[PDB]
Amino acid sequence: MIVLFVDFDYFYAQVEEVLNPSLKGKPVVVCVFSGRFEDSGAVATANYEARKFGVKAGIPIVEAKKILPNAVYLPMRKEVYQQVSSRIMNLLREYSEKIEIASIDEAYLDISDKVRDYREAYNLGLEIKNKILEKEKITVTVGISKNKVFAKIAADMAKPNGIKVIDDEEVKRLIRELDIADVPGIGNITAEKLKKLGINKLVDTLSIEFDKLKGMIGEAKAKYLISLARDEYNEPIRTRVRKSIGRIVTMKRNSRNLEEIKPYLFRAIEESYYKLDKRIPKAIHVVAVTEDLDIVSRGRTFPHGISKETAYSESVKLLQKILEEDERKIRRIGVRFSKFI
DNA sequence: GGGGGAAGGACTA
DNA sequence: TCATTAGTCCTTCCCCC
Ligand SMILES: Nc1ncnc2c1ncn2[C@H]1CC[C@@H](COP(=O)(O)OP(=O)(O)O)O1
Ligand SMILES: [Ca+2]
Ligand SMILES: [Mg+2]
Repeated sequence: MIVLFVDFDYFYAQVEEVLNPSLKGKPVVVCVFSGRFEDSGAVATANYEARKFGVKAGIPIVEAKKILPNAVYLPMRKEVYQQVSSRIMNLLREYSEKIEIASIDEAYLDISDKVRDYREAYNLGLEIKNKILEKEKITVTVGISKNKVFAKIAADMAKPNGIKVIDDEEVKRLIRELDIADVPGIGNITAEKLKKLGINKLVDTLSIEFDKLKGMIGEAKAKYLISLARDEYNEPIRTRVRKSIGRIVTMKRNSRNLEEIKPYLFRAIEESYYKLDKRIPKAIHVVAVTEDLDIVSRGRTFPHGISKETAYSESVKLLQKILEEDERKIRRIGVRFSKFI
């Protein structure tokens, strides 16, 4: 198999630069303003001029401003980025029928039936990068390899505005030399448990007793890492179908007062229903982020679709369960709908 | 023993 | 007054066959 992965560069910030070219070359920070206080919220993404200085996805907006007080700070306009993304995803459909849209700015294309080798794969990558630049003036990074994982790693290595092929020989080299924390699916918690076992490279999972690996990181992650290390990882590119749709908002102030929480919960339901657009969910979950930042949730599955009115009444009973079973104050509240008919 | 659900846990972008 | 938003797959605990 030959997989070609496309990863749009610093996407939300790049879209803002396309819509306002005077922003080019300047640090641009796209933020999720929570409304609690002046600049409360976090950075969704920043362009590379901003990242060079440490301003990146995830940090508090107030911290970003301490580092780059004069950067351009813009509020996230998700619908705009989603419309631009949808147009780019339609351009990709022309290069393969087998495409897995992984997120708003990533797609995997199985081009095995389209090219004969990596030289042709690389040329198709350039064609794709050019097509997207021509139509939308958006740069992207292409990663190419024998499976999804390494195609993604190739993109991580080459972004931004790059293209890279990780051939069979390099895959073998990476299995020996790539820091295992850089393998997709291995976050800080798993990376720490692996460091602690002396596992710093994929190759190392082949010499540890399987049960010892599994006991520390779980059966699925152990089998995953071992299959990559044996160069036997096989996961097909498959059309993705959304399995859940939801909305979670931040409250002005923390609370565990039902009447004070309701308006936020109801606004989350209204927005979620708008997003469902014709999809009819059989399940609803109320999700709360507590003051200390833990996530708590309660849900219910019905034998039939949930009308908006049933969503309103059931969300209140589920929120009560959360309040009745957890004594902490709530910071963010929302709903998630799933099990579509 | 293990299918299936609810809720938490990690991780991703 | 640091700490968003959204979605996916896995683990754990429990009921149940
Ligand atoms: N921490 C985050 N919170 C919210 N959105 C995020 C976060 N991290 C990434 N994203 C979203 C926003 C832009 C979209 C793609 O990200 P971007 O292209 O900037 O990532 P990268 O440069 O790593 O490719 O993913
Ligand atoms: Ca990207
Ligand atoms: Mg990592």
